[PDB]
Amino acid sequence: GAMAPSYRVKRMDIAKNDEECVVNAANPRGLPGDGVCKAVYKKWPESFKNSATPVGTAKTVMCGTYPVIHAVGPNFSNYTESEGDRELAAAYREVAKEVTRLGVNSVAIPLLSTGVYSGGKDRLTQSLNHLFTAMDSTDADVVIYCRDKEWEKKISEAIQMRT
Ligand SMILES: CC1=NN(c2ccccc2)C(=O)C1
Ligand SMILES: [Cl-]
Ligand SMILES: [Cl-]
Repeated sequence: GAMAPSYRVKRMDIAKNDEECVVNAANPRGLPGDGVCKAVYKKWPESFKNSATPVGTAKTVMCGTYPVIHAVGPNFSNYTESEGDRELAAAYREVAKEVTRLGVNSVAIPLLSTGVYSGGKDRLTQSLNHLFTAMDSTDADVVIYCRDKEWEKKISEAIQMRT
């Protein structure tokens, strides 16, 4: 574990992370996809060998020795708010089991089911709170990646408000 496990947020491409593993915002089919998934595909394409996995699950594939945890959040265009909420919580719980299993001291993570899978709604608080519920029991350093200046500020405020 990390000596003093922490949460941090950075506004930059998760493909440039400084952590021991990365969480992909994957599609269920293991396709290159869009947004974070496409950035992950360019940096670690070898990790998309047999990465297909159902909604609400995570599947780790090694790129060399670097673990890529493919986490499948729901696309809120297809799910009810209720069922989508359940699957989004579940995907983060599966990320926490994989981070623990791998024995990493740090993990790079995006906010699942924001952007293209958001169903046109602001889900920063919903996705971040499910991330916290899953990762709070882990002792890895968690570095949350985002691309929007206002989301960076709101994620930073949410981390500090619990400290
Ligand atoms: C920046 C981001 N804005 N959003 C977003 C999406 C729909 C409505 C409002 C906000 C994201 O998912 C990431
Ligand atoms: Cl960047
Ligand atoms: Cl963002």
